Amino acid sequence: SGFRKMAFPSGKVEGCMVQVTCGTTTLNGLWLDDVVYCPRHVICTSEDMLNPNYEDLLIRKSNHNFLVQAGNVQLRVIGHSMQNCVLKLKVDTANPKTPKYKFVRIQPGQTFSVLACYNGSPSGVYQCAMRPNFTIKGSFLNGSCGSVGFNIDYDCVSFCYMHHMELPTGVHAGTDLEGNFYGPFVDRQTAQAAGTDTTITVNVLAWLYAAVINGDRWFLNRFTTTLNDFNLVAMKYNYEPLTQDHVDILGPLSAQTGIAVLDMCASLKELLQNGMNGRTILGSALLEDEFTPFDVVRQCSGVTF
Amino acid sequence: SGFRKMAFPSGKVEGCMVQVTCGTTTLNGLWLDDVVYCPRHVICTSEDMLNPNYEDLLIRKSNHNFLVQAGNVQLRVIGHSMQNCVLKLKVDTANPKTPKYKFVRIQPGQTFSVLACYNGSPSGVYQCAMRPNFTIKGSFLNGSCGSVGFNIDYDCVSFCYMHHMELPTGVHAGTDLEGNFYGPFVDRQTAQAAGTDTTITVNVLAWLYAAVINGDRWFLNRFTTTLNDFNLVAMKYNYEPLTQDHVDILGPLSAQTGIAVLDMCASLKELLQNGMNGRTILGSALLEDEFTPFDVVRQCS
Ligand SMILES: C[C@@H](C(=O)O)N(C)C(=O)OCc1ccccc1
Ligand SMILES: [Cl-]
Repeated sequence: SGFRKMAFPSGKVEGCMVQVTCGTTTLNGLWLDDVVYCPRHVICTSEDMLNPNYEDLLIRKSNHNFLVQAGNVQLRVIGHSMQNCVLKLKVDTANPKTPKYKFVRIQPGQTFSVLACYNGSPSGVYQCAMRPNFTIKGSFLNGSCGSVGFNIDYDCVSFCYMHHMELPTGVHAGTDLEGNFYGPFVDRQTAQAAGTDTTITVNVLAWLYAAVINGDRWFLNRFTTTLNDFNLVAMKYNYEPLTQDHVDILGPLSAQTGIAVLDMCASLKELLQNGMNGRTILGSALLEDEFTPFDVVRQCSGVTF
Repeated sequence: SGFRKMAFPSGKVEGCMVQVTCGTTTLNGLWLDDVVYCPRHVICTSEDMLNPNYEDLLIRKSNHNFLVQAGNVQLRVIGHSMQNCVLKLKVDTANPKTPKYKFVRIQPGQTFSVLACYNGSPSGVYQCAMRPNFTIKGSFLNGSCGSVGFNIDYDCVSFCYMHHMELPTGVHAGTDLEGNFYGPFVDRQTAQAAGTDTTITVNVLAWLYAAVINGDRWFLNRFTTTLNDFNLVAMKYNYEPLTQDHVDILGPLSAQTGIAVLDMCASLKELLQNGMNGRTILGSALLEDEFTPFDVVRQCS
């Protein structure tokens, strides 16, 4: 037993991380097959970032304007192109450590592991959720740009996130690996703020299932409810609406604990309207919403990669 | 900016994890150079759980009673010895993925990453502290024995923990990589319980310093305290005593924020008296005690 915020093992991604330098900007690249992926803003100066013309800035650049370093080894860039807000640098060598991977775009509410890197050196790994407002509550310092987020499904790495910027609230914004931003953000130095955030309902329920599986049971009760009834309380408390898709996804945890989702919803309705009355769940005084149902099944059944 | 429970990148440890089978028992081992380290309880049977005689069970094994698998490959055991509660199997192949490593025994309050493994394959990585009562609050299922805890400071992996068992309260006990248990525990299924657990006071102060560096000031107050009056209050909340060593260690966070260690102690006394009043600090509605002064400086600008 026990229940922790748990990241995927990061080894398959550590072997893909490189340093990319253009002018005075150094940040991180993802080296897969014979291509290095990084944020297009690497090619920008300070003056550029205010109103950047990336098309124009990039055609001006040549292959030797990009220094790609994998440890103490220089990669030769033999091509450079842009896809949305990601730069692709073709190199003369395929990464012999390239894992089985694909590029995936995640939905708000889904979780992933971030490998925080500096100058192409992996530094730390943590579990994040894509917030309903398309920010992540990350931990990033200067030089963390191009750090990536991923899941693992068997032996396949699904890359879902690349770090581009910090917002003035301390939350973080970035793209999928095809360069499409998550959320209404742009890669220019301008005034941007996250739409007010909301709580990921189906994840709070998954965490209450993890608590019950670990013998934290005090919050259970004789009551049940309906989606409509619950979603009226949910709307009121800035919780996401709970769909029938969400109730199906919790099916496993519902059956494996003999608590039906709407029975557990009855427990959540009461926690929002009353509080925890001085108590904790799994050593939190908050309702935790960064564990998906899959996360809870994986951690409590001992799934391996 | 941002503040997160952050583990070390697990790749250097992943390439060292193998599966060790003895009899019908399978758990994880750690393959470094030409040695595989694992909990010695792998050599117990169902009647040996309470009072195993390890020296007696071990002398009855040959090298070929040990099945060691590194992915698809079977390794060949050419030797076996016991050091305290750790079994060491000499194998004919050095691990080509062996990183720079050392073994270090940590003190209560220290943090490390755990690579939770099953059948020699990694499931996940998370951050832990050694509790003042020499347990860890891990996430471990049956088959996770031999999973290790580690720090990575500058390309070198310091192994500090190997998982041996779960106590009845659901907390975890294990050894250093020399096989010496943390705390008053033995590798026997005789009834054992941890001492009452306390909060790691120095770690709470480090985390309050991190909150200030990230632009939180709502919990600060105009008061200071003596070290003695602080300990008299804190202990009434099951807080660890704060020592002058603990004060010294917070020096750099004190310097970087311009808040004195004993001013921050006054803040903590007040937070204990009032709670958070529905507010949060760095995302938590509890006071977090699993970040060290060293972790806070490494993660903070
Ligand atoms: C560290 C450990 C030890 O004696 O090796 N220790 C101090 C300890 O009290 O472990 C519990 C125990 C020891 C002997 C008999 C029953 C239970
Ligand atoms: Cl230590």
